[PDB]
Amino acid sequence: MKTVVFAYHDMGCLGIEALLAAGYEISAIFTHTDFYGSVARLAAERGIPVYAPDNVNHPLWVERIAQLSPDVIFSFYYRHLIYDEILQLAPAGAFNLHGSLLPKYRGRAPLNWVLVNGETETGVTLHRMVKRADAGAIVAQLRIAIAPDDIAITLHHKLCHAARQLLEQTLPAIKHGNILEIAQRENEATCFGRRTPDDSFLEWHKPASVLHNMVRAVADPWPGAFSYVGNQKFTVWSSRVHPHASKAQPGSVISVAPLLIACGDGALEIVTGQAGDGITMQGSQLAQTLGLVQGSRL
Ligand SMILES: Nc1nc(=O)c2c([nH]1)NC[C@@H](CNc1ccc(C(=O)N[C@@H](CCC(=O)O)C(=O)O)cc1)N2C=O
Ligand SMILES: O=c1ccn([C@@H]2O[C@H](COP(=O)(O)O)[C@@H](O)[C@H]2O)c(=O)[nH]1
Repeated sequence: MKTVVFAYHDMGCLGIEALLAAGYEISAIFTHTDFYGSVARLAAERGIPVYAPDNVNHPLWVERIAQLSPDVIFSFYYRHLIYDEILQLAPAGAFNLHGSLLPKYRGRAPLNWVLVNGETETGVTLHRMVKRADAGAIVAQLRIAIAPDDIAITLHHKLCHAARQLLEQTLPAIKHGNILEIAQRENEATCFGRRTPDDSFLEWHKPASVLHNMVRAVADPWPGAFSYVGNQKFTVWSSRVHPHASKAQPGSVISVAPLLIACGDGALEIVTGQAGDGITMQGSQLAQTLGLVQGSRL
């Protein structure tokens, strides 16, 4: 079974590895220009031609892919929609690996959004690729738990592990044409967009648990959840929830050692953070750096 693969980052690398282990012949990999593994370096080491056009949806790339005669196409965290002109070239179709429990969390950054939203489970889905992103029939799915202390990077690794398992289990079935698919239930679908560093703003009126989830969702090496002291941005890199009710106004500094901020329900301890583009520091030092005192209002 011959394939053309669209791949990026760690999911891209493990998808390529899984295909090679399952005995697929990879004729070409399409990727993007740049902590993640490099699909291009993997392709190069494996002797596979690799290409990173900004937009693969060009007549000449369509023609080129056609000339490679793929049986099947895979996408493993390729970022750009691939037009029907390309997808229809492969007689056995096209499959994508998405990092959520479709039909929930279609779209961008499902790793981060499930954390933002306080989910206790997520998963990986392999589905047929169709014109609408993340919307085609499901062929395999694997559910995993999100632990209360998971952060983006730790959940990322768990999703990668799950993807490897799912692919190892499923790729042989595709190769042999055993491949039941079930349509997604559109009434159950949810979809999320690209996140910017700004979508990680901490709003202190929210429950401490919700703010904690935001901190986890974009913890290092993601860009971090943030607030301000006047013109001074600061990032909360790690936190802990103090569930006890405070009579303090949301955003009030309850204490500076440890740095504890009243929320809409409970309080949030800022365990580590940074002021602006300065270095990471413990919360008590951050408090001093920012000029906060007990009773300061954020
Ligand atoms: N045909 C096809 N189907 C897919 O499911 C699929 C591909 N291609 N290619 C790789 C990838 C692309 N996934 C996505 C996911 C979301 C958007 C999206 O919502 N785009 C918005 C907003 C701008 C943006 O985020 O790019 C839009 O209005 O198009 C696009 C592509 N993908 C499966 O992962
Ligand atoms: O919750 C998120 C998820 C991603 N990004 C940004 O989205 C881009 C895509 O990230 P990759 O998807 O991590 O490249 C990067 O600039 C990344 O920092 C955020 O700001 N917040």
